[PDB]
Amino acid sequence: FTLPVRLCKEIELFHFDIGPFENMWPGIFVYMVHRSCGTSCFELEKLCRFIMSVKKNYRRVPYHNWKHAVTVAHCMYAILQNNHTLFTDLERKGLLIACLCHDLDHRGFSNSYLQKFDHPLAALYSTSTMEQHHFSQTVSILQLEGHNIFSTLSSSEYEQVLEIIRKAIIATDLALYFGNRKQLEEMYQTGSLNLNNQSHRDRVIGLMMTACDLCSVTKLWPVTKLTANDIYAEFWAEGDEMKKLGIQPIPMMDRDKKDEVPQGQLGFYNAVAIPCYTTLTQILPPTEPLLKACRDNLSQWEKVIRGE
Ligand SMILES: Cc1ccc2c(c1)nc(CCc1coc3ccccc3c1=O)n2-c1ccccc1
Ligand SMILES: [Mg+2]
Ligand SMILES: [Zn+2]
Repeated sequence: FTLPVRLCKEIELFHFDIGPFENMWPGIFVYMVHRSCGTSCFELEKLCRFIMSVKKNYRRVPYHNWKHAVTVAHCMYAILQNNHTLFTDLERKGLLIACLCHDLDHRGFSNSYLQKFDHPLAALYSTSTMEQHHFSQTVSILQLEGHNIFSTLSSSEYEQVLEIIRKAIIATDLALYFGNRKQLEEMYQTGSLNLNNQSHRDRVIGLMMTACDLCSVTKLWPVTKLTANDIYAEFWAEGDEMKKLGIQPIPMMDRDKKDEVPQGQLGFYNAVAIPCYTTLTQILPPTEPLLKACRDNLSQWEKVIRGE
C-alpha cells in the first residue's frame, strides 16, 4: 500500500478528514508513521500486525471506534509535524501509537455509567475507568507474540516509551483536562512554564492529547456536523439504558431533547473546546489553525441556534 499522491500535502492539513478513505486508514497511519519517525523505526512486519490488531480491537460502537482513533492519531501527526523542533524521537514514537490506541475496546459508555451501575471495569479501575483499560489493552497487544514494535529499544528507553503512552492515554479522560488546562494557564501567564521540566512536558503532552481527542470540532463544518451525529447516537444509547431502569439521563444523553443540541454544542465549545486550543496555541503557536477552525465551527453552531 502507498498513499495516493493527491493527498501527501492534504494529510499535512490540520483540518484533514480521513472519513472517505476507510480502506486506507491503516496505510495512512503507517504513512504518518513513516513520514514522521522515518521509515525503519519499527519493523514494517510488526507495525502492521500491531496496527491490525489495534484495529480489530475496536468495537462497532457509533463513535469511540476505529475511525476515531485514526482521527486522533492523524491530529497528533499534524501537531508534531508543525512542531518538528521540540519533541524527541522517543516522544514522536509513543504519541502516535498512544493516539491510535487511546480508546481501545471502548464500549460506547461513560466512566459515569460504569460506576453508577457496579460495572466490573470500574471495580478494577476506580478513577479514569475506561482510560486505565485502554492502556491495559495497549500493553496486552504489545506483548502478544510478534507485536512488540518497541523491541529495538534499550531497557530504560522501553519503559520510557511505555510511560509516555500511559500518561497520554490517561490524559484523554476529559475530567482531568479541566485541571490540567488550568495548571497550564497559570504557568504561561506567570511566565514559569519550563519545557525542560519533565512534569511540564506531561501537562503540555496531556493537553495535546486533549486537543487531538476533540479534533472533530476542528474540521470543515460539513464533517464536524456529521461526526456530531455519531457522538449523540452513542450518548443517546447510554441515556436510553439509564432510562431503561427509570433514571433520567443528563440532557446530553436524552434523545428526547435533540432540540437542545446546538445550544449544548456552543456551551461545550465555549467551556471545553475554545479554551483548550486557545492554551495549546499559546504553548504551540503553530497549532493555531486548530483554534481558527474551532472558532469557525462555533459560529456555525451559533447560526444553527439563531435560525440561519
Ligand atoms: C442538550 C445538551 C447538553 C449539553 C451538551 C450537549 C447537549 N452537547 C454537548 C457536547 C457533547 C460533546 C461531547 O464530546 C465531544 C467530543 C468531541 C467533540 C465534540 C463533542 C461534543 O459535542 N454538551 C456539553 C457537554 C459538555 C460541556 C458543555 C456542553
Ligand atoms: Mg475516550
Ligand atoms: Zn477519544
